[PDB]
Amino acid sequence: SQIIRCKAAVAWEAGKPLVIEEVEVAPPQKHEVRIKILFTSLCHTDVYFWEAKGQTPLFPRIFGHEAGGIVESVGEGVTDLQPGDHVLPIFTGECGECRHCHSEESNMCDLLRINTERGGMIHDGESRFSINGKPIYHFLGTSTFSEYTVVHSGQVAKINPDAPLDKVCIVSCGLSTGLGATLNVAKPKKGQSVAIFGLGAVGLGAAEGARIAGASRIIGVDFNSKRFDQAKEFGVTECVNPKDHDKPIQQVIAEMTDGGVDRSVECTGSVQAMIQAFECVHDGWGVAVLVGVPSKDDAFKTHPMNFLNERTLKGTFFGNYKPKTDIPGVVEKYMNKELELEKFITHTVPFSEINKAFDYMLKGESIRCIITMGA
Amino acid sequence: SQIIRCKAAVAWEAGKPLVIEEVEVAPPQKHEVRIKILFTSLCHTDVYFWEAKGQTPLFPRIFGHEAGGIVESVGEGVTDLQPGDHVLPIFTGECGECRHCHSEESNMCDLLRINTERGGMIHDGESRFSINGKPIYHFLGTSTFSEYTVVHSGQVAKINPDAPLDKVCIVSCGLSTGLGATLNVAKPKKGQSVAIFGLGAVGLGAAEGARIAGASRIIGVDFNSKRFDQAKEFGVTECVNPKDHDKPIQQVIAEMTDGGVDRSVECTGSVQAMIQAFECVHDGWGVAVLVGVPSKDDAFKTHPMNFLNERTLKGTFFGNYKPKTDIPGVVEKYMNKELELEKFITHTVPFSEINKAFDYMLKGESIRCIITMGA
Ligand SMILES: [Zn+2]
Ligand SMILES: [Zn+2]
Ligand SMILES: [Zn+2]
Ligand SMILES: [Zn+2]
Repeated sequence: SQIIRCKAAVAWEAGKPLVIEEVEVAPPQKHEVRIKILFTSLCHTDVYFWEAKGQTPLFPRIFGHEAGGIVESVGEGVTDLQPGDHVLPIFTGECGECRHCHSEESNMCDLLRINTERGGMIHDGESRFSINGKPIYHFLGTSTFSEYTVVHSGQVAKINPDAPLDKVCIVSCGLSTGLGATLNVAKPKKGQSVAIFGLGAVGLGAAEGARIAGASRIIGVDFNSKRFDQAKEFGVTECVNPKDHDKPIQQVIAEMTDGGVDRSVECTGSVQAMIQAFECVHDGWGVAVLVGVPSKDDAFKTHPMNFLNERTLKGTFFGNYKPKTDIPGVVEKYMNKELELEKFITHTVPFSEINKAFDYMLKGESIRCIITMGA
Repeated sequence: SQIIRCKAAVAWEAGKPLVIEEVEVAPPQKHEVRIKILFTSLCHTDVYFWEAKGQTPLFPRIFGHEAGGIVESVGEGVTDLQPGDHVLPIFTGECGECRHCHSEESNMCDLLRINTERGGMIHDGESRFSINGKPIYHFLGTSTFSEYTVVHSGQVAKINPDAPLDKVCIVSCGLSTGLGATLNVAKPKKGQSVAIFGLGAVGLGAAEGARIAGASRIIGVDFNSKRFDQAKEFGVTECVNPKDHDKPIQQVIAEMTDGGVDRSVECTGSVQAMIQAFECVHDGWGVAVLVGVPSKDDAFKTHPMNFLNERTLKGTFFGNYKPKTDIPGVVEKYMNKELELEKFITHTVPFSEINKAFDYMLKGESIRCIITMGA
């Protein structure tokens, strides 16, 4: 295996438009695979680090972690993947042999769990991307905004080769995070009520999960009212904008539902929203689930009696899905027509116009925009 | 049915010794039962309201809610109890026909749930106790520090008539609160580790529950080191006094257990302890359970990532036991030799020396002191 010269969308500077560059992609080392990306999409997380909003900024960098592609080659020690396999790169991995992977409960692999600071590969700490002999840094070990990328095999989910990669690429992050938050963690029973804070891809995945679970009432909470109408296609039965009410939103929800919803799922990462999501569930049997990741360090706060009145608060990561074990199953759920993905896709652009996907997201116009390589 | 003249231990004034008085006990009204108390014990909750520490103080008052006795008569509409039945009064009830009672998850009856302010009966708002025509107020609808008391039937658990009332009287509050907090809510699997904050009756019930569940490691946390040795009889494998460590106790526990315990149970009601109990459980699969009731209004606070790292926080009330449905079953657990109650009993006094039970508790010398009527 040798070096590949291809196109990648490089971020040279925070908040500036990506530039299509010719980059060089080194061959995969031990336990790595090199993937030809066919379709990729944009997630709020790409945007957050591209703006360098909070974290330690790292540039130049190739973003992107939602994608579908085909294995071009594998490094030594790789046995579960071969050239030609259809795959989804995942931003967090499953080594399959650590304490967390062995557990039935957790998907937080000690080897391969999400790391937003890391710009190089595990094996040697180096980037496989370069331009004129200078490193272009990785993002989440996936960097899918490139015609070719290199990814640790534990972060590569082999899927059904008949599944259309331009649809199921969105399964690798946002949608599955919400879907699993509901189906694996909240676990609403048939007939129950659910409140969902946030109506982006995670929230709409959570709603979709509640619909699949047979929830009879699904209340969407978002500050942008223009997200409301489309939300009904995902099973949301009514939407509430906290701005239209003087009362705290948890009180509004509790009055709507004679004491509160049976389940809630907080998908925005706002701490105030976490607090509201917890307090809006019913006493006795209410269960709140946090999945949105916060940008601030503000503490979760609440009066202890809210708990002693028999509420439960659960946090989850990536919907408690195991990347390699479970995600292929999620693709099947779509193949077998339980899961409806098409409605998540509101836009499509060629790789050459990738910056448009940023525009659509920053304007709140899109759910997911599919970016198509080779055009 | 007519009026009974008997002895009761009356509190006339906050923090002052109880006085044995001759009181009059009116006959039971609709859905009420009148009980001859044979054995009763003291709980920290009696003491807290007797000192009038926080709540709205109400005097004169007859305290006591842990007891075993025999039904003397029943009011109209009572069908599940008859004179001669062996019973345990419970501080919180089960009407059996409200939304909370119908639920599989909750024991927070809409009709009969704990009320610490109420000095009279539900039916008419009046007390059945009097001295010289003046009311002596009820406590938790049980008031068991009297040779005879009147209690709503929903708060009266008929139990096995062969069970010794001078042992199983402690089953009606503290012990069962802890036992159930562990067995019904924490639900530790065989081999797991458990941290228990507080080594009073609730904590020792929680420990006993963890032992019964087959926990391999049970770590007791209490500020009073003299509670440690006796705790081993309850299954505690080691004890830790936060005062002997510079590090925060949740860090100490996490270092003892390679990341934290599998389960924790907070039994003191200290808010700081609730925070520590939550943070000391392991990421991925850790579950913390709050059951101790706070005396202050301080908020529970913690960094949200502690949740998103896949921790779970559960609050419970009375160990999630249904008073009438489950508590008789707990007595059987003792009859069938699964549950060991004798070790909870460290003292015994006659009703005439009831104030001694207060002394033993205030000196931290006792777990439970049995008070015996008729002497
Ligand atoms: Zn692993
Ligand atoms: Zn994402
Ligand atoms: Zn009820
Ligand atoms: Zn008590």
